[PDB]
Amino acid sequence: HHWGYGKHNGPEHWHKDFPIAKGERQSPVDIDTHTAKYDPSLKPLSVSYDQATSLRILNNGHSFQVTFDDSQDKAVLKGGPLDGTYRLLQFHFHWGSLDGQGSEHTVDKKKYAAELHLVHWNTKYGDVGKAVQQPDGLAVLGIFLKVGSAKPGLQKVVDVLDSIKTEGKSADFTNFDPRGLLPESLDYWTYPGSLTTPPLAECVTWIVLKEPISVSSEQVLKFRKLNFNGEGEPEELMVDNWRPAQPLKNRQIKASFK
Ligand SMILES: [Zn+2]
Repeated sequence: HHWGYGKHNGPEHWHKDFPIAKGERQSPVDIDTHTAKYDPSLKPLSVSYDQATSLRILNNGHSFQVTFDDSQDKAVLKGGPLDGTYRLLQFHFHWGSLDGQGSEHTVDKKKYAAELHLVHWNTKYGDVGKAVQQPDGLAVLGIFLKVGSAKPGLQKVVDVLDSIKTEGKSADFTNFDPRGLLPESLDYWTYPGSLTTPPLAECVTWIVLKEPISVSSEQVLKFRKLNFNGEGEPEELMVDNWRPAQPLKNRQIKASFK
């Protein structure tokens, strides 16, 4: 039926409705750290999030997402491997049922407990709908989560999750500052890829940060209490909403760091 992460509608099925699932530049991938190429022509990332305006938090039945006002250049990503200015639209997470799985990207086959995606779109295309049709339309910042110490800047998000437990619930979520989710270092790997959910469009420049952030077990536990289902349907916990690594095919992963 409609796609998801279950036995009968999960990632191994998606190609029937979205044939680009078997394409040449699909995501995520395993990052082989010994095969990644240091590229000294890569610039530092510029993350300018001081003027970010968050709007809403929403359970969309496959993750939860925080949406931002992208009507002007408030929260932007520039530099790195990018040409031009990319506006922050939303962030969302992927996570597991257990601490040893949950990330989409892996590093030398290592899985992390979760993965944070900050999705940005190239302002030269005027709106995000147009941007997803272009090979350089989106830039997604990927950040790994490991279980350890708590991340204080994540707590405002975990404390509102009980109010968006089921599919289609949303809530006002203003004045959230996404800088509190970033690691110390902005060293990164980058490669051309795709959205990791349908429609799996091959429009993404991936920027995956080397340094994970730490979250506590109590914080990740709250993610795992969300539901895939709508209110009044049989309860199905929202866990393991990650798509496995795809073949690299004819691509090179570049590193910003030696
Ligand atoms: Zn994602």
